[PDB]
Amino acid sequence: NKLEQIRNIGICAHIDTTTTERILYYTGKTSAATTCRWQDKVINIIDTPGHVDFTIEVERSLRVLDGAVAVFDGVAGVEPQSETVWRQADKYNVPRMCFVNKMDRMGADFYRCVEMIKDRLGARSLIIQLPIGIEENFKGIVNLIKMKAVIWKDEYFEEDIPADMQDKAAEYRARLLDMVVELDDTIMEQYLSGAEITEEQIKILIRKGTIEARFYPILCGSAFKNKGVQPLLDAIVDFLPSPIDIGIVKGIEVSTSEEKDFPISIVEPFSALAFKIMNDPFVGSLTFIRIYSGKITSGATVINTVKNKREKIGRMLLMHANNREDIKEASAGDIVALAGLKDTSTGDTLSDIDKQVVLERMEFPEPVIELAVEPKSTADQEKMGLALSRLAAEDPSFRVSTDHQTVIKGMGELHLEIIIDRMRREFKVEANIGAPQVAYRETITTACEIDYTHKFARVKIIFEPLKDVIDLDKNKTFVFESKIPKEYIPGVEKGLNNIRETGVIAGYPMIDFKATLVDGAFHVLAFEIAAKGAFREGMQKGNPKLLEPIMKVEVITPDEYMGDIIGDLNSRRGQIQNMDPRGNAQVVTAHVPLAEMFGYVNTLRSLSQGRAQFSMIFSHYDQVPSQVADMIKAK
Repeated sequence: NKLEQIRNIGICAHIDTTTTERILYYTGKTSAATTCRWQDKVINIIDTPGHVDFTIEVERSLRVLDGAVAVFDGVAGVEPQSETVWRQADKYNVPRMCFVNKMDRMGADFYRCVEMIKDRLGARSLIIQLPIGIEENFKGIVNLIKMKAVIWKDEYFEEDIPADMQDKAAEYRARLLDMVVELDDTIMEQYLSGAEITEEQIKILIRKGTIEARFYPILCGSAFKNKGVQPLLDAIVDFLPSPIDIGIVKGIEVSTSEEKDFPISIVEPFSALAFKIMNDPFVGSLTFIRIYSGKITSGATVINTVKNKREKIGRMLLMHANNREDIKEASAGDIVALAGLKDTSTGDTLSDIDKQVVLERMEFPEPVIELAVEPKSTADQEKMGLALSRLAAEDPSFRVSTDHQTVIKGMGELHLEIIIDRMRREFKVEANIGAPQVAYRETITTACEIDYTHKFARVKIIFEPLKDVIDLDKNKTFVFESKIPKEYIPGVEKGLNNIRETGVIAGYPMIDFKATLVDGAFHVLAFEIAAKGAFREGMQKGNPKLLEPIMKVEVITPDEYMGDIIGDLNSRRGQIQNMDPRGNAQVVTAHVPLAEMFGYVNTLRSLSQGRAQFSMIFSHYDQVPSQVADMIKAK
C-alpha cells in the first residue's frame, strides 16, 4: 500500500550546514514542505519554523506532520527554546526521536545531553547509538541494534565495536533490551530464557514503542563533518509512523456540528488542511495542504468549509530539494501545494462537496483588541486599503473597519504586531498606528418594556437579556421578533441594529438581548428614528452593565515555577479552572480578562527562565468589577 510507505516529519532544530540540508542532499543521490525519498519510503519534511512563537502555527505544524526529529545542540544540551516545542509535541503525543548534533564541536557531550533529555524533559530515552570519539576525534557511532560501529574516514564502513568501548556498548545493549521487551510478553520470555533477540525483532518493538510514544530513540552525529546522517535517515524510515499508524484525523461534520474521528483512507471522501500560504514569483500564491482522506484531481470542485465557498483545483505541485513537479492527482497522506486558489487561508479545510468536514475548529470570535490607523499622507490611502484587505483574507480573525479614520481589529498583541509589520514592510504602506483598546461590550440585566412615540411614528418594544428569554432557532447576539398596526417591521430592525453599536453606558456595542416589537401606531415612513429612541431610552431601564473579554489561558510549566505563575495569574483577576500533570510539567488552565494579559509573554518568560509557555483564546464576556467599570466610564 502506498499509504504505509509515507513518512510525514518535522525536523525541529534551533538553526545550529544544518541537519536538514544533509537530509536533502542524501535523498537526491526554501519551501513550506519538501518531498524526498529514502530506502523505499516517501518522506515529506514539514518546515516547522515559522512565526515560531505564535502558538497557533506551532500546533498546526504538529497536526500536519506525523513524527518529529528533535535536534539537540550537542554542546549546549537542552535549551529553553527546544523544551517549549517538546512540550507542545507532548500535547499531541507526537512520536519523536532525538538527534544529538554537533558531536565534533569543542565541549560536545552526548551523555550530558542525554541526561538533560531524561531529566529536564522527563522523556523516556531509548539510546540506540553511542558516539565514537570526542570532539575533533568524533568519527562515528556504535549502532546498538546491530552491535556494530560505523566509522567515517573523511567513504564509510561498518566494523566491530572498538575495543575500548565494548563495556559501554554491551551495557547499553541491555538497557535497550530491558526497555524494548516491556512491550511484549512472548519475546520477553524469549529474552529471559536466554535466546538471542533478532535485529528485526528489536526494530519492530522500537517502532511500536516509538509510535505509541512510550520512549524516544536517541541518536547522535555531526551534520558539519557529515557523520551520522544515513543512520538517522534509516531510523526515520524504520521508527516514525506512517499515516496508517496515526489512523484518524479529528474534526467536525459540518451538517451536524458533531465532532468525529475521521479515518485516514483514500476511499473515504476528500479532506485536507491548508497549513502554509507561500508567495512565489513564477507560479503565484501557493497553498500547502496535507490531505487526510480521499483524492483530488486537477479540475475537481471542492469546498472550503471555513469560508463555505467553492474552490476549483487547478495546478498541483510537489516540492523537491531543487525542483517542482506538476502532478495531476493527489490522495490521502500526501502533502502538496495548490496554485491559484480564490479565498483559502491557512487553517482552512478543503472538503468533498457531498460530505463537508472541518478539521481545524475555527470559531471566529468577535475581535478583542482594536487599533486606530491613520495613513501618513492622502496618497498611501490606496495602498493602506489594498494591503490591509489582502491580509484580512489570508487571516479571517483580523478585521478592518471605517467610520463614515480606519480601524484594525485582532485577537492579541503579537497578532497585531505581525500585521502592522507586514503592512509597512511587505506592502510599503506608510501610516500611523494609535494605542490598543480593549473591545468592551454592554448588556442589560433585566427585561424592560417601553412604548416610544416620535413626531409621527410610534413603536412599543420589550427588551430582554437572552439569558431569560423563552424561545429557540439559533444563537445570535441580537435577536429581533415582532408579534404585531404597521407593515414597517423592516424599518424597526434597521434602526435597532444601527444604534446597538453605540451602547447606553459608554459607547461600546450592546450585545446579548432580544427585542420584541409588540403593538404600534402610524399616521409616515422611516420608523428607525423611533426604534432608536426606544432603544436609547428603554435600555437604560434594563440595568445595563459593562462587559470585558475573558480569555482562556493555558500555561504549560515545569512544576517548580507553578507557584509563582499561579500567583501572578491571580493578581491579574485570573481564575484557575484546572491543573493536569503532563510528564514532569503541569498544564494550568485559567480564565483571565484580556485587559490584564498585556505583555504576558515576557512576564511568563522571566518567571520560568524561558521554560514555560502559554496559549490564549477568547472564552467569554462577563461583568467588570466596580473599580474598572469606573475606569472605563472615565473616557
